[PDB]
Amino acid sequence: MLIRYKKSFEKIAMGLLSFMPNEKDLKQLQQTIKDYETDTDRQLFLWKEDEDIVGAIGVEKKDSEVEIRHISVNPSHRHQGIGKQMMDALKHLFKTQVLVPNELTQSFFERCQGQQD
Ligand SMILES: CC(C)(COP(=O)(O)OP(=O)(O)OC[C@H]1O[C@@H](n2cnc3c(N)ncnc32)[C@H](O)[C@@H]1OP(=O)(O)O)[C@@H](O)C(=O)NCCC(=O)NCCS
Ligand code: NA
Repeated sequence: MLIRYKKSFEKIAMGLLSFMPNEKDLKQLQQTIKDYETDTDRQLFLWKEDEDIVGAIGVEKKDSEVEIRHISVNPSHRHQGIGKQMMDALKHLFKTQVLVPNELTQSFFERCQGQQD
């Protein structure tokens, strides 16, 4: 299930975001979360599997498009389709807009975009 980010989950959200190649230290991560909390165009979501929070997906709303800026799955919960599940849910949630990657999420985005349903 795709849930909205909440401050209760700041620790785990920072845990998951750290697996992104552009997030290399605690200060960078703290700034990213602050940016998600305070910029209205930037929205962070988390993925729940039963109780455990194991995925994070972060976007920027940009008129007709929604740009995926961060995507991460807890290493232990990878290779189970969660990463795609998250993007698919986000496509459903932002159905009025065009979902697009930035340079950092392009490769996994295209991999998923190339699949059959
Ligand atoms: C990308 C990521 C979110 C995928 O999570 P996942 O839950 O394993 O995704 P899915 O199960 O839907 O798909 C897994 C497949 O995606 C592909 N894939 C994984 N990482 C990829 C990447 N960086 N670029 C392109 N394709 C990728 C692989 O083919 C993989 O197949 P395998 O499981 O047989 O090796 C995860 O690897 C991750 O958290 N990476 C660290 C953060 C990151 O680099 N994000 C940017 C992605 S461009
Ligand atoms: Na925000």
